[PDB]
Amino acid sequence: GATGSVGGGKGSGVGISTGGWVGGSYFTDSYVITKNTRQFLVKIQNDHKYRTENIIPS
Amino acid sequence: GATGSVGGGKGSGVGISTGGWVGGSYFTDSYVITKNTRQFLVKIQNDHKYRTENIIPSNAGGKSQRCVSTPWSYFNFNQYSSHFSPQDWQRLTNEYKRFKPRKMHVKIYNLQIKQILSNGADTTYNNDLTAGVHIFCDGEHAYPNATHPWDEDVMPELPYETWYLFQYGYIPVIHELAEMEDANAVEKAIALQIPFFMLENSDHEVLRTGESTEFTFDFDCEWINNERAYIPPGLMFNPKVPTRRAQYIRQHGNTASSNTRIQPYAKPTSWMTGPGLLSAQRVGPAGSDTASWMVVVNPDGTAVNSGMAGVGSGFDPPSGSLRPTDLEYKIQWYQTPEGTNSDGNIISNPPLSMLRDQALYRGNQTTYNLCSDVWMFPNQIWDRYPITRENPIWCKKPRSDKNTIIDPFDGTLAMDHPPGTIFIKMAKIPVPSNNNADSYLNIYCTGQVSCEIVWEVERYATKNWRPERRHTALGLGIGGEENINPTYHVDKNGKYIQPTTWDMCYPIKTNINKVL
Amino acid sequence: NAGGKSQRCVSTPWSYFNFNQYSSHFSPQDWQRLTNEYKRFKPRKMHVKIYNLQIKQILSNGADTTYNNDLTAGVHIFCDGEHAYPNATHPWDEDVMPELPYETWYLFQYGYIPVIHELAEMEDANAVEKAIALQIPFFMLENSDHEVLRTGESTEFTFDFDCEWINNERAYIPPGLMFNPKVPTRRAQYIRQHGNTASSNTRIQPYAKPTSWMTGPGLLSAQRVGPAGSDTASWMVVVNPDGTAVNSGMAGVGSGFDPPSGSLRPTDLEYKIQWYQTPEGTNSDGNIISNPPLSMLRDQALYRGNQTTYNLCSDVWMFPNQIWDRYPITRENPIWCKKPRSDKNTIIDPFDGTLAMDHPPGTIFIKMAKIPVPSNNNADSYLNIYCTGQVSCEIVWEVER
Amino acid sequence: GATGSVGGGKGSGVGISTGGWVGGSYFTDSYVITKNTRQFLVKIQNDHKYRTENIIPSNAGGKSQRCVSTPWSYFNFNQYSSHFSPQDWQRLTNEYKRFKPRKMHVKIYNLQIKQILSNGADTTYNNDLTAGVHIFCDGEHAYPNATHPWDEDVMPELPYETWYLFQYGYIPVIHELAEMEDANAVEKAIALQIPFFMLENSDHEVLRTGESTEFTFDFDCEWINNERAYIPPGLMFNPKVPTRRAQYIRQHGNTASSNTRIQPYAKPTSWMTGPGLLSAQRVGPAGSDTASWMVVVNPDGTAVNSGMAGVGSGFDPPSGSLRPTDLEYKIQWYQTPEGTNSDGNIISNPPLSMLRDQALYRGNQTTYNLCSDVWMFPNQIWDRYPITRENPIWCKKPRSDKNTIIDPFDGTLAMDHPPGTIFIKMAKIPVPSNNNADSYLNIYCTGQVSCEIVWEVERYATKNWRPERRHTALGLGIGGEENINPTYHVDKNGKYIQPTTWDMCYPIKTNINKVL
Repeated sequence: GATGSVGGGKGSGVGISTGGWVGGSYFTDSYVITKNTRQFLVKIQNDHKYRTENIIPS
Repeated sequence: GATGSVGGGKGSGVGISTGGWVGGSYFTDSYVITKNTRQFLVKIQNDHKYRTENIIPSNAGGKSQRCVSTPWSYFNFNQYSSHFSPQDWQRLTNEYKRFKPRKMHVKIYNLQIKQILSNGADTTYNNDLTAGVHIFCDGEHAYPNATHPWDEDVMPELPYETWYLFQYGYIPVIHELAEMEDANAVEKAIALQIPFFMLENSDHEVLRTGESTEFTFDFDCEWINNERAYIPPGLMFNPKVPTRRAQYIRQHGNTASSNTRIQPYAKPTSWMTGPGLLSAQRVGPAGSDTASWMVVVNPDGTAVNSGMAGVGSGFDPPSGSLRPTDLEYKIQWYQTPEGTNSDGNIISNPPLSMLRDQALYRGNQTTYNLCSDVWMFPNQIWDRYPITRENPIWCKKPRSDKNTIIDPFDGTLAMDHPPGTIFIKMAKIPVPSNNNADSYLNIYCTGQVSCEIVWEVERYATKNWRPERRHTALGLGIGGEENINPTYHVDKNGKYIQPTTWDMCYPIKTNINKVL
Repeated sequence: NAGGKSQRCVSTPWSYFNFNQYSSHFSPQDWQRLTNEYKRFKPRKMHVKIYNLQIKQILSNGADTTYNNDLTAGVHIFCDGEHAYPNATHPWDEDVMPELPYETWYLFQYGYIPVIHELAEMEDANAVEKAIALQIPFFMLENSDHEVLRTGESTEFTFDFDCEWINNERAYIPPGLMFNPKVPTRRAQYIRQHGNTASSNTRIQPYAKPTSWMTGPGLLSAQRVGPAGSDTASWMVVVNPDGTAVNSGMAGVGSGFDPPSGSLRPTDLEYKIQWYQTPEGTNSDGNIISNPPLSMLRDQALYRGNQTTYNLCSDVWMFPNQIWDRYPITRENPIWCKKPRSDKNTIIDPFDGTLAMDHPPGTIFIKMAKIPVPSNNNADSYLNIYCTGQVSCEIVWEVER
Repeated sequence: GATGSVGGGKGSGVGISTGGWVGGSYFTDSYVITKNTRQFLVKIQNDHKYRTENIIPSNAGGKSQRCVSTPWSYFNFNQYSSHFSPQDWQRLTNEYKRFKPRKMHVKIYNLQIKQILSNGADTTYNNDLTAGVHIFCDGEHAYPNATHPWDEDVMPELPYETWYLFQYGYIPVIHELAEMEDANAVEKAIALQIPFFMLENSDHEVLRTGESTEFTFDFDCEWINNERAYIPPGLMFNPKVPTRRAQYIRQHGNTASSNTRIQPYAKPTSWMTGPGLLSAQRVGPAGSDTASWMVVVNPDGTAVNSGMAGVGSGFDPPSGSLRPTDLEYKIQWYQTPEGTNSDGNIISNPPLSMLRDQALYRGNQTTYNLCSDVWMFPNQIWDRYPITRENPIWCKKPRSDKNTIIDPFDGTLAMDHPPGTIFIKMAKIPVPSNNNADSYLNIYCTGQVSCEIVWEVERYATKNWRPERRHTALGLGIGGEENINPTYHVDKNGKYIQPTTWDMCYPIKTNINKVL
């Protein structure tokens, strides 16, 4: 941020973060920039397999 | 330290520390440096969500602020006891006639995020090495301010106490408007305009355990004056020198009209008493907001029937540089959060500076009567409130078009941009839930925070022949469990003994004389 | 059980290392070779390294106890080289660096005496005791900078001794015996007339030659007082600022001064330095009593002629032309002592044989990071952890054959 | 002064001043400078001749010193109140842990010799423009010393008081020898050896009214320590740490022999009580020389029947760093020359430093008994006598072959060469007399004397958390003719109010703590 300094090293590791939160918008005449960060969750889908099935209707 | 060598490598990692403990003060003629390190704890606030709720008041008739509560926590450095030991504060107020903060450096480092595992009654803790902590400084004051003077949970006075950050929150609305009685169009328009602030709307830094961050701030500040006046500005003249001025006395019933030369000891002054409001008196129960003078904003819609003790903020101390008539007009606080019922409270006293306890008296042509309200008037001269080590340092000065002289009556330095508040939050770590819900990993963060203030100081020189008042340990008291322990010491239970009087807190504008 | 004699201390969360003793730095082999082959030695430089650190969390599941590494936990390490704080160590203290290298060292808590407690007792209302109390200093080690180490970090310390020599040589004769018994002397003596012995003026005998060199100082007179539990020493060094009629049974008010004897021959076992070899030593089992080295500068006496016999005068104060030797030190003696800061002092020759210096090696203070855990109720609860590491001490000793 | 310009010419003359008034102090970190100017008066002493006479004693049995009195006068700068205001002394003892004198500069200037004309009851004064004044500094101490510590007529404490120099004189003999009872050969040999000193035996400078003189001196001094000990050296250890040491208790009648480990709170010390002599008691009437301990020199000839109270000098304070048992062992003085009968006297008190009031107790194997005489012994450690602003600064250390540690018990700095005394005398102006006689012109000299001391100082730094004792004006008293006037101030008659207690004089070794 303003006059901020991160003391994490340049080397990657388990205890080093790979980035930081970005957010907010910036308006000019010619362009607008939107910045958005989300925390996502990925879990196991479909029991690790491909299946071809008919969707049951109502 | 002296001839010390650390054998940790330059590369960052899980097993490398990101800094070391700093502590102590350093005194020079031009500046003083205070170094302070604390161990802090950050935990999950507000169940990871933003909420807007009314604060429930006490048994008193309901007076409620509506706040937005956030998942975020913040650091609050604003107080002198946090940056100065009682030793260092004594030396500051004895040896220097003025001081101000110059630059500030904050470092957050040696961070640990641990998962909280509940097996049962027993609780276990495991490092989450990949968990991040979100740290953000608002230097432009783009969000509402986190801190308010005289607030609790400020950086611990003693360096070995843990700091447990408070949840961040702000008041979006005037709640008497948010109540929305029946259908009122202006209250509807106030409500549709209520702002909402998420800290996620900006960029912040995410730190894992091997990372650290630093912050720097430059104060642009007016001086805090430590000198006292031994006479009023009305007394500076020579009583043996005659004056050219004449006075006229209107004829009373038993006293004839007369025109005479002013007495050499009676010489008139051009310098007015400072402003202050002595008139009003406190109202209502303790639970409700109660102050003699109530500052309100009513946009529309009300007949002001509300028992407006809660509608306004309340203004105290009202008195300024006037001598407080009652204890109600005095700044008083508690030394510890457990302070209650005039136990542990410290009441401010007159510094015995002649710019401080002031009055106007209005001649009714028989006697003199005290006129309570002294408004701002030309040629007024006064001194700022004498501040002890327990006072807050600064206040956020609100953005506005117009303002009068800025001299907060609690003694804080009011500025457009104070040091920006550092907001800290742990990463919000979801865990899968088969049922639809939001469940999160239960974690907490501990780290070290170091604050380094550079204070600009100036020594005094006097032509006074006689010795002057100084702060001494002999004005301190004894307390404890066995009642053998002096102030600012610890007892057999580890309890820190607290100053029981306002003098034990070593106020300014006591020791050092100035010639007007 | 003795009548209450109590010091008031400040106890700290900190621990310290104590290197002060010879058995810690010398094997019995190395000590033997030192004292056989060298006439003097002194410490020259000291190097300490703290490394291979492990912080482990202590987990109580139940009767069983498990240990897990905390990889991000730091340990706080601080050296006080300027002696800005009170000293951690005192000579002859226990829990010094283990004599044998394979024994674990378990650091003791640091603490200091802020007050004279007979003053801190504050009987009734006394103004001077009130003034003493308001002046009691308080020291936190957190008031300074210290280094924080995680498990992959290490630290090092260096110290240069400026020391006087420790002399290993003995005297085979007193300084009073150095002359030739067959050479006549020019000196004459006069004997006052006794009742049955006439006045006479005669030449001094060639074997009787007089000496210019005095017995060293020492205090033989006083005797120990009171029960074992109370502080008891023949000679009691006290400081009374004001306020007391000194009724206190001052055995506890003062520190007590022993050995008092200096280079005088101890009259009683009470005047001898004795210690125990192990912390389990009790009741004259495992105790070692110091003996005369059989050096002629060591067991000394004055006798005062009453013109019939000679009587031993117990107190020999400091006097010109006194000559003596320092207390003979074994491998179990402490090496140095902190010499207290003061305006004025006499000759510094501690009677226990330690080297007293303005700045000894600074004490290294060690503490684990204080790791809080959240508590829903308001309290202070901390993570239960401990640190193990390796500490290496390297002394360079200057010797002379 | 500030942007000031003197229009007096560079050439010296009757109408040109040889200097200007200097005053005030200047504080830095490394040094302090004191500047003092006084107006002095020199008049004719001893009728222009050297005389050797016995001093007449009081109603007490005759005890008499034989002195040589001289026509000369001298300046005496030795005291702190002369160079420091009460303000400056307070600041010195609060802000600095040690100080010593560094260099000294004296200037004698603006001299006026006036003839005293007696017409009758009226007395007139006329300038003698050609009259000289003789000024001499003895820097090598070739003559006997003029000054002795605690002497009166030292440079006035307040700068506006006139200084009236005292006649110089010295003791050539021990007078009990000079008495020469009957015929004694050794007393005859002592008498034939009595030295005689004229100041005229050396070179001195002669000044007329347009002349001035300057003197410089460099102190080589040990420090004066302002710090205090909060514990004895016997208490520095940890009461919870066990000790290896064992003790043996001899069997008493009802107490069996035992050999046990020393208690962790009982740990023995290697550090001895400082020396002092408590035994002796004062003797005889007040008029005679009376001290508990009497230092004499008897070369021969006497059976010492003389009531030797007068033969010796007397040694006090005898006590050193031992706690004084009686008031007889305490240093006490009077603030003014008019002080009498415990009115205006200040008695020294314990500084409450733990290196100061000390004792030995000797176990008799039942109780402890105080042994009065503590001689010099190895491993003794103590502090110097705490000095107030009224103490003399230095003492002349006598030339001798051998000496022990130099620690004068009054706190003065004893040195081989102190600042040399400046002797001043007017020219001896004869007038013709027809009858044979010696008649002289009656004249007196007034001038300005300025003394500038550079003091080397050092500030303190502490790790102590708590506030420390400081000297404050609130420890001062009120006095005067109307009893409304504080200490170190003047009353309506111009009388300067004096400290009535030893604390009001601000001793050292009180405020600043040191860790042993």
